[PDB]
Amino acid sequence: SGVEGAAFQSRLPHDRMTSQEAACFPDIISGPQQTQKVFLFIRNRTLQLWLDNPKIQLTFEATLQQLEAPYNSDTVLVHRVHSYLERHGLINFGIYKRIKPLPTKKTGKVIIIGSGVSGLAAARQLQSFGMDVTLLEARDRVGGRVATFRKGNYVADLGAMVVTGLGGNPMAVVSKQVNMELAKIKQKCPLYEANGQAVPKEKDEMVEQEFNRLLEATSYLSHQLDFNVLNNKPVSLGQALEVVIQLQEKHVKDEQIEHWKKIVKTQEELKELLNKMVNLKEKIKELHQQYKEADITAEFLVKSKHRDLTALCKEYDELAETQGKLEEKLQELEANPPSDVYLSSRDRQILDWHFANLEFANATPLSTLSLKHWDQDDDFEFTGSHLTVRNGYSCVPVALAEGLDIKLNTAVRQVRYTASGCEVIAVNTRSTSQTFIYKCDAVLCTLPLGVLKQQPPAVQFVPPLPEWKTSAVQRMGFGNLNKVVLCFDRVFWDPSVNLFGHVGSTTASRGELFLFWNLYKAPILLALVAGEAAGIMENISDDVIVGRCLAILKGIFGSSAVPQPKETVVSRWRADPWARGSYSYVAAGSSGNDYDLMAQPITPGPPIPRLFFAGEHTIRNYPATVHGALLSGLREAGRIADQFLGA
Ligand SMILES: [C]C1=C([C])[C]=C2C(=[C]1)N([C][C]([O])[C]([O])[C]([O])[C]OP([O])(=O)OP([O])(=O)O[C][C]1O[C](N3[C]=NC4=C3N=[C]N=C4[N])[C]([O])[C]1[O])C1=NC(=O)[N]C(=O)C1=N2[C]([C][C]=O)C1=C(O[C]C2=[C]C(F)=N[C]=[C]2)C(F)=[C]C(F)=[C]1
Repeated sequence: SGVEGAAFQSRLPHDRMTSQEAACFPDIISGPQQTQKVFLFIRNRTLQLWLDNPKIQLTFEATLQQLEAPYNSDTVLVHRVHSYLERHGLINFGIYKRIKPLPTKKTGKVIIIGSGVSGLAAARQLQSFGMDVTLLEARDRVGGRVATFRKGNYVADLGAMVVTGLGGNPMAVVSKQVNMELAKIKQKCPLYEANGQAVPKEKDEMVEQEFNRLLEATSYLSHQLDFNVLNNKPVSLGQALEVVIQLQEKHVKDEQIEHWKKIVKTQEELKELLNKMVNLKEKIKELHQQYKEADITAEFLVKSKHRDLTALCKEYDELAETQGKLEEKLQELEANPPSDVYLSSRDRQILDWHFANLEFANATPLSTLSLKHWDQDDDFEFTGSHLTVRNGYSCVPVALAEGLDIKLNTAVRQVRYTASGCEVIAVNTRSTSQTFIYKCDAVLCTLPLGVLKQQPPAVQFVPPLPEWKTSAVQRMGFGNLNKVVLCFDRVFWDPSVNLFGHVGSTTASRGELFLFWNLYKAPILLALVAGEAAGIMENISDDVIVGRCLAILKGIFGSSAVPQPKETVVSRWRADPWARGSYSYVAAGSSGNDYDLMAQPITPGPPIPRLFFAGEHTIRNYPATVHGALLSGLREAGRIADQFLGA
């Protein structure tokens, strides 16, 4: 349906109130059921009005005007609902034409550290709410881990790059607002072995299905058998994977042993049977000789010796009957061995390609992921096909930057917060002698987890953060992932495929240049560096790693088909001091609960909160994504406005 779709698109149950709404509307949950049903229709229709046209502000007045009778009659309730939705960023979020110009007199000073999607999203909210917002950003550009390279006619994303499904995705709104050109990804992804030979279809399918089987087995191990702690240590996904492969190898070795035992036993029966047939041939040779040597007892001696000869001959024909039914069992046993090994060497390399794919998705070696919780956010996937941004994902944060007070090249070094307000201290990255002091009522920290983990610290907190926050920082994973961008003057790959895989020769390096990505109709190739390779490869110069790319591609398509690239780019997210990695992951011994701890604001001791946190690492249900960063910015804007302007 139409207004039900709007609730789904807002990640809300269309037919019941959330706990959050129950808190804000206690008179509804405790009141008659009929009024609760009225509430839900107001909410859904208001969201639809916004979502049908997110390019302009949806005001209370326009909501009231577009509600049909009787709903346009309960003005107070309509306003309450509109107000709630607006405060939580469910309407009037992103970038839109304001009908009511911004209030000229402000209320509260908020410093936002970082101009990534989370910082920008919060800034636009807080500015809409009438506050004085200033973003301090260390880079010379906005977007943070959204980073688009442009040179000549080439455009390519170095950070985030995919919109996952649009159904339920707040980025769907931003797409309409900003005019992102989205393009569906074709799912076919051919694999090539390290010699450049294509992986045959059967091997591709066999290994992939086994990969799915192994992984489902780890999840059974974890969530049915409660095999989550071992020798006082939390189990990692990599560990469980090694265990389930070891058991398959054991099983293969068993069926091989059973089969060899059947072989040996049949050989032993043949040896025995032949020895017995031998002695019966000798016995018949003796009777056949005493049969030609032949009175009345003699005329009866021949009858008896023929009865004896042909009875031994019946014994012998029956034993050669068993001889045949046995060496017929032997022949098909030698012709039907069970698998010699679990995984051929080539099979293993291909399986390591799928593991690399998973290390790409989580940005970290599998041996670091929590077995129990690494995919705790699975249940929140959006519906619809994934897409890429043909005009470059930076268009989103660049559009969000319009009109904001943003100080670039301004690196926060220290954050002071007391019960009387806050001070943020920063240096000019082009002249680190120049120092700045920003007084404010509240600080929103969107510093990446990688920056928070940095030892010695990049940013100093005064007073230091509480143990519950720092130890959550300590526990959480922050992974890495890098790209080689290859710009050519001609397209030599299969234009109808967006993806193809290079199977690494060894397990340790399975993530090196394992995936080649294709951007729609454009002579660009992205090669991914995942897993253990991602951090190590940062120590390789651009020219050498490009050379390794070209060697792979020449192996796949032919040495003369691959020209020299016109432009190249290489991400080094770990070494980037403003990222110190790519995005969080649930490390073994962490859990979704640590993301909630990350989101919790700090209050100086006996009082009201001063220091707030947003960023992809603060949102339990959508971590490590652009939309999660966005949603987290909206969440904190709501929390801060609730604090400083009232619920
Ligand atoms: C890095 C990365 C990469 C490479 C990739 C990716 C990613 C990443 N992602 C994630 C995102 O991006 C995130 O989440 C966000 O971004 C976050 O945001 P925030 O939170 O806000 O943060 P930032 O941005 O960083 O911001 C912050 C700020 O701050 C600043 N600073 C620092 N320090 C300082 C400062 N200031 C001052 N002071 C001081 N001291 C900085 O600078 C900044 O600004 C993502 N996501 C999404 O959604 N998408 C995508 O795409 C992504 N990605 C990826 C990975 C994985 O896999 C993904 C994917 O894939 C896809 C692809 C890509 C490529 F490239 N190629 C191919 C393919 C998927 F599929 C999915 C997902 F989800 C993800």
